Parts: sequence; C-alpha cells; structure tokens
Amino acid sequence: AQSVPYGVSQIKAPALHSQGYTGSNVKVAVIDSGIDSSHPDLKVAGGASMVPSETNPFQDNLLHGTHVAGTVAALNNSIGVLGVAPSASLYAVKVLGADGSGQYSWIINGIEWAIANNMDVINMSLGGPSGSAALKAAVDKAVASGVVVVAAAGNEGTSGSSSTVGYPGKYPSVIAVGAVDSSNQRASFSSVGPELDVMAPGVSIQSTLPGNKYGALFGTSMASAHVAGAAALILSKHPNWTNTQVRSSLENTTTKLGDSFYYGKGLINVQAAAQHHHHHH
Ligand SMILES: [Ca+2]
Repeated sequence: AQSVPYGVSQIKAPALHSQGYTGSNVKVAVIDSGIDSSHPDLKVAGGASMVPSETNPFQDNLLHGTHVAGTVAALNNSIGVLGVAPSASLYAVKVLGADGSGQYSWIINGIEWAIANNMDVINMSLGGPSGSAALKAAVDKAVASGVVVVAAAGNEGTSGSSSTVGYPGKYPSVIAVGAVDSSNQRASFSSVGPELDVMAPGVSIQSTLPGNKYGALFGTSMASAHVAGAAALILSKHPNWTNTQVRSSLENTTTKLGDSFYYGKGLINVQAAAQHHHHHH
C-alpha cells in the first residue's frame, strides 16, 4: 500500500494530481548527497557527482538527498510514499562527501551543471553561513537562464534580532523556504529573517531512504523539497510561465501565517498557485 505523507496533502498537491498535473517532463535537480537510483519508489533520470573522491551520484551515503528526492517525486504506484510531482524527471547532483562536508566549489559546479543540463527547477537543500561572489553569480545566472531556484532557509532558529537565513537562500534571486509542522506552526529550528519567502512542511516528513527504505526527517531541506515539487507541478500546467511567474504564483497564493520575519508569506498552496501567477496582471 502507498501512503500519502501528510505534507503532500497539506500543500494541496493531490488536487492537481487528480487533474492530471504531476510534473511530467519537468527536470528537477536535487543538489544534495545524491539519490539512490535502485529505490523501487524513485525514478532517477540523470545527474552528476561534483565530489572528486566519490564519482557515483547514485550512491547516497548520507541518505538525505534520497529523502528530498522522494518528497519531490516519489512515484505514484502501490508502494511507499507519493511525491509532490510524482512524474517529474529527477536529477541527482551530489555535492557532499561521505564525511558530511561539501566545498563551495562543488556546490557552484553543481549549479553550473544544472544550467548546462537545462534543469527547470533546482532544489538546494543545503546552506552555508557565508556566501561568495561566485555562489551569487551562479544562482543569479541560473535565474537569468529561466531556472526556478529553491533553497532551504537554514536550521539556525532565532538569534536575537538577526537574520539566520543561510546561503544561497539569503540571495534575492533564490526562493528561501522555512519549515512548519502539521499545525502550520513554525518549527523552532527554522531560520528567520526578511529573506524568508515561504514555508512548507518540515517536521516528521516521511520519504524514501536508500536501500528500499522509508523514514522521517526534519529540516528546512524537507520544506524546500515540497516547494521544488510544487514548482514542477506548476510548470506541468503552465509550461510557458517564466520562473518569475512560477515564483510569484507560490508567494502570492500562500495561506498567511505569522510575521514575515518568521513565516515569510506563509504556507504554500500549490492548488491556489496553479490558478494564476499574479505577477503584474
Ligand atoms: Ca509510491
């Protein structure tokens, strides 16, 4: 039996699945620890490793890239879970080594790979505390080329009056995603600041794990995965929308929650976003 994780229901993805919008032919890059291509509930289309010591992007040692991938696109069948965009073309972009660490060059190389390979959506479920001209240049180039760029806001919680949003979520060109729970309350670990754009489910998120397993993780990575999947649903309905239009559709149709510093525009609603982009007209 297949179970629909509550977070996929919470953002109203099943309403679009029932209309035949499932993210078909939309290319989504998961820039993370790789994706297990052997999992019966995931269809990996391609990808690349940017880790010099670890040449196989389909060997997921850290487990979380396979989990993010399942939130984006776990297949619609009789097993496992169900992704937000179960027909999406999933690409594994491994930028973290078996030890948990990732040089900034590897992440930027992964973004450049994604532009060269014409990804429609890039999900970056990683943050750093610091940016660089090259990291900003890569995400700005990706958005200039038409890519929807989504990133986890970070898991740094509240710090005084400061922004704790990580990079590259902190850059204006990137959609920064925080985490709520099933009650729509902000998760205590979710990073905060004026750079936050939207929230999505990020606690107790059931998804695919390597070796034909399933389990729950928590984090703004999980939240970002929902929004990346939602962008793919939107592009399956509206293939000629610009990335600016897809971004506005998600931001302008949220369920309003608390203050923008903690919640951004609120919780995404992909059913409402798919009605109209609300960019200018
Ligand atoms: Ca399934």
